[PDB]
Amino acid sequence: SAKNVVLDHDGNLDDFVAMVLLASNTEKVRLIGALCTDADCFVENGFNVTGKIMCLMHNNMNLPLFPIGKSAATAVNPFPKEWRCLAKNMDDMPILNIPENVELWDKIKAENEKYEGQQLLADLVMNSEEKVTICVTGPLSNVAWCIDKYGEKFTSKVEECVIMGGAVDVRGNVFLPSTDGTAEWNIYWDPASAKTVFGCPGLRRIMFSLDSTNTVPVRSPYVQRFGEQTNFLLSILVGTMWAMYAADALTAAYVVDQKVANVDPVPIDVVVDKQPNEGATVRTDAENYPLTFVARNPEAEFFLDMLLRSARAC
Amino acid sequence: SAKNVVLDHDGNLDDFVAMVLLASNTEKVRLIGALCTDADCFVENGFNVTGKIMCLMHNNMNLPLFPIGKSAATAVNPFPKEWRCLAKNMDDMPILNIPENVELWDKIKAENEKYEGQQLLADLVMNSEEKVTICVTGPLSNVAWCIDKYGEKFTSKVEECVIMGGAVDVRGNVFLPSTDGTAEWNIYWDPASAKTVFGCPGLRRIMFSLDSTNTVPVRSPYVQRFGEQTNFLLSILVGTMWAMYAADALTAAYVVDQKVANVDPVPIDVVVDKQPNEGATVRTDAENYPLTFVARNPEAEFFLDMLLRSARAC
Ligand SMILES: Nc1nccc2c1ncn2[C@@H]1O[C@H](CO)[C@@H](O)[C@H]1O
Ligand SMILES: [Ca+2]
Ligand SMILES: [Ca+2]
Repeated sequence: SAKNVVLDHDGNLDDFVAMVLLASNTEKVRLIGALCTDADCFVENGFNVTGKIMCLMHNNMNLPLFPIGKSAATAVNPFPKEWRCLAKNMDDMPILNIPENVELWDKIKAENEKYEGQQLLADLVMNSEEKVTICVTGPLSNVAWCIDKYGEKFTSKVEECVIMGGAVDVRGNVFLPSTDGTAEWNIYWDPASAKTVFGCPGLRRIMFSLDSTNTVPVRSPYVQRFGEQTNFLLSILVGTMWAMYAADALTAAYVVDQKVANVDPVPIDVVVDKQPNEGATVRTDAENYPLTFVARNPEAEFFLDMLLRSARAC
Repeated sequence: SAKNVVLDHDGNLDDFVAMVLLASNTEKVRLIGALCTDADCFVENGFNVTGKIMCLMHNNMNLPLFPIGKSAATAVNPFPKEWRCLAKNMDDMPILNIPENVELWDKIKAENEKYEGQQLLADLVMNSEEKVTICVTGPLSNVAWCIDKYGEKFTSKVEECVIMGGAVDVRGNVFLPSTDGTAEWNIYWDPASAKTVFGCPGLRRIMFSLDSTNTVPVRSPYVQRFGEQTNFLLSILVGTMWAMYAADALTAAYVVDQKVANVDPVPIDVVVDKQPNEGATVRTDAENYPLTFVARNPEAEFFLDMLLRSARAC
């Protein structure tokens, strides 16, 4: 009885580890689509790696092909105009360039580049028979777009929106000359969109802010364990990426199984003014403000084992 | 018959690609040892990756084990601390952490740690029945040391030195506020040792400066071709290292087959004074100054095809 899931990411290492986690857990998750945003990665690269991972898996296990869209979303505050995306690097990974798999990608490529990510997310959620879980591991610009365009017609079709982003009771990670460091990148990239989502009633939001994601670090001894499963392509793929925080992986791990963490209802608002704390997710005492279920104290061992086992799907 | 060879590297990405070229070509090369310097890497990381690569190949293609030593050389001008981490990443790579290989490495790890790199190099060249070819892909600190300590007892046993470093008729790659950009990193790291090596009459030198290494770029299309050989452990290894220029690889290539490039005799001196051009390799007027054979116009295709084929050894 797998549930419909859509992955809304921005093509980074953990975004792809998160993709693998959703896709390899066929018993609990039916991945019906994915979209890429040109934030923490050049969309072109993020799009290609998404296709390459889907095909590698499609040809080795039970994984139906799904549509992949590039989002026309634009940044309000762009990521480090230096180093970020490793999507280009991954694009050259040998495990993702096996001829039979790239051949499939070349063949089904044209169909996908015809979609516009934002509209695709809307159509996958709204045309679905059963509800869909949106796993957002990049900015919230796309979920807000759908909300602003289709309102309740869109949200009522959402099972729940599992989000990686924010910093509630801990410091953020956006450290620029104009920021005080209380905000987190995914939110800071487009504060306005984040406000729309976090303030939209009728939408169940699971929030994986830095409060929870900072508790699951990437440690060498764990990563080395993938060397024990080199007979599985996914172990070579995941081990390699991590050899290079597991925020997005944790977020996707929850969609796979709730036991990853307990949630705590908190009224979340977003700072949109052009101040040092722009993009910070704060608490609001506004009367009956929609509550967001903030993830806390993640079962780290449960997650790490989930990932190790999942990398054995193929 | 194959020739004796020792690899003197500093554990960066192309140093390891070079090691794979040398070790895999058993018919031409008999790798009798390697040392790792704490230059463009943190020696301990480069140490282990060397052992992991050695053991992976030993258990999969009959590559005789050999001693690996840690050079005690210390920098004159340290490398950018942002580059020296590559070895760390490689140490966690799935393909280098297979159990049977790590078990072997862990058994022979202590003994190799007993060696001092420099002394090891001197002892391997001096105690060899046949002459030895030294492939230097990191600073020249170790060769300079052996020359100072044992003079001709050492250099007389050296078939030739194939070195990656310097910049003769082109600009260097060392750009700091206090430099003029004419020096290359391997020399800048330790100019004095470099001057000793280049000025030593009694030593045969093959120099792959930037003049030749800049003419052979390693592009994405090429790298992706290792995706056609994921059934070979080394193709996964090499293609992966790059996904994360190949000056060092060209140098090892020459050692495998000299058809890689033609050479030109040039009398090379090294600027050791703390000047804007410190570490620059310059032509000198000194009469009877020893000649160095500078690589010219390397054979691009030949090299690429050599590496692609060599990545199929196991
Ligand atoms: N980005 C970079 N620029 C210059 C040299 C670099 C480099 N990354 C690694 N190197 C090292 O420096 C030498 C070439 O200058 C090589 O031995 C190589 O291992
Ligand atoms: Ca992300
Ligand atoms: Ca090097």
